Amino acid sequence: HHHHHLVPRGSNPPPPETSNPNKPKRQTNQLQYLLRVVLKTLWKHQFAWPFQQPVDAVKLNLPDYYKIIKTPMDMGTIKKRLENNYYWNAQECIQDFNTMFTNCYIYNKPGDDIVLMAEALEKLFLQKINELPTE
Ligand SMILES: COc1ccc(Br)cc1S(=O)(=O)Nc1cc2c(cc1O)NC(=O)C(C)(C)O2
Repeated sequence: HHHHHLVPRGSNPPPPETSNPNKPKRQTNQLQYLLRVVLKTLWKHQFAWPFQQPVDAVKLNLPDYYKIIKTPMDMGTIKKRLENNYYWNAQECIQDFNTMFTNCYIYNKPGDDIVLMAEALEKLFLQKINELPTE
């Protein structure tokens, strides 16, 4: 038999939403800080690049990635959500960052370059979180 299962192919899943008209949203001091300070400082960091977009498992030849990671998250998505005022409070945005970092620690092994990157970005994240406005 001449069906060799070379098709259909893999794909990336649809990315997380960055808009949702029926989701409750607010602008708050803490969320403005999360954009202007937290996100924009991490974004410009030389370790940000693996985290600036939804994981392209096809390009990166990581065919197990979405088998293991069922709650993907990335800073491109977070940036767009903040630009679009998607969040109700700071907790929802912080949880997105925590998901991103946790995914990295699940998927990879301690000492991998990508884990060293996430650790540095997380350290910076936590330092900036400690100066969140308390008004
Ligand atoms: C061999 O690919 C590497 C090696 C080191 C680094 Br740093 C980055 C790459 S890659 O970007 O070409 N592939 C790659 C990217 C990864 C990961 C593993 C990779 O091989 N692990 C991850 O958690 C995500 C998806 C965020 O980033």
